[PDB]
Amino acid sequence: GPGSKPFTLPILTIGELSNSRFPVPIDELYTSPNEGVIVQPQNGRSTLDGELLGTTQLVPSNICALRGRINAQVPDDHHQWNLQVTNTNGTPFDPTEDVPAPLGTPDFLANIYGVTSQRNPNNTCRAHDGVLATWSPKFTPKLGSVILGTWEESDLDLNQPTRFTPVGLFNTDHFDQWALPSYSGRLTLNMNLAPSVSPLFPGEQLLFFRSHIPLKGGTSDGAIDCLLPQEWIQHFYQESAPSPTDVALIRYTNPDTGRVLFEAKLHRQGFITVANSGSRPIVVPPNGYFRFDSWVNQFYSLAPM
Ligand SMILES: C[C@H](CCC(=O)NCCS(=O)(=O)O)[C@H]1CC[C@H]2[C@@H]3[C@H](O)C[C@@H]4C[C@H](O)CC[C@]4(C)[C@H]3CC[C@]12C
Repeated sequence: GPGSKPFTLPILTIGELSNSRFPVPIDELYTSPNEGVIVQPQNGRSTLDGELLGTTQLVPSNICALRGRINAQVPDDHHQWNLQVTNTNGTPFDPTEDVPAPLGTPDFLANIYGVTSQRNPNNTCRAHDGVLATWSPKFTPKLGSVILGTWEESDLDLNQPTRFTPVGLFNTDHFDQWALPSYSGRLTLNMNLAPSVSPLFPGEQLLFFRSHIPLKGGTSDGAIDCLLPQEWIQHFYQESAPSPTDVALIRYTNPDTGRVLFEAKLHRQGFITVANSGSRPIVVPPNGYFRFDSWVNQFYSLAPM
């Protein structure tokens, strides 16, 4: 009946899923206590009924991308360029909109390696590799501007359409996947944030969809953990199915036999918990996927993984 459209998950195996916090495929499922850290990502956030939260948007190639025009080079460091940002879909950025930053803006501290490209009205073009430092005092996307750094010191034009394509980490300096940038810079609080998430029942931990992103030099697992894959967010946005309780019970199922491997709790706020203790990667059957079973409550006791 009206108000009771059945909730569903898309039929997608792990090799058919994308990270919602960096534009790469999912590599594995992962669980960890993250004891003492506040888990509050702003990309990859949606309710189960299809309301996108934080800085989350639908287009996979706009995750961690920037668009705008360069108004000036920094006089005393010609490696630095001031980018006046627009939205990644091309529309002007309205700082009065009730979001933390332009949709798709990176949600973690890092030196992000990527490429800055331009095309002029006469179709002359240029591109140069470089670094987006999301920890810099000049990373102020909510105010409309960020700094780009490049090895190139001359061949970028002012007042021409510009895009930043992210590739990975440049190095590990300042890298912390759970530390949010200060979107308006020094001494100013972030606004309109999606809330932090945590397990709320003893014996449970968050379950993440993990990718190991590229690193240009150094030592790191490159781990970026998202709460929901991008395809699930895209599915819920189209379906708009109401949530009648706080938690959907989901089961990882092999479709050819019906055998169920393990179960988990999918919370209406858009994250997963499992009964497990300790940090561990999981291996799933390549042909399996999560399926909706029933609606339960916050206090339902799961079978341990
Ligand atoms: C402009 C960026 C942030 C600088 C910053 O805010 N520093 C802090 C100033 S304060 O002490 O807080 O006042 C810096 C951080 C990393 C820098 C880059 C990296 O060091 C790698 C590259 C090094 C090359 O010598 C120049 C280009 C190269 C690509 C740099 C350009 C400028 C970057 C991108």
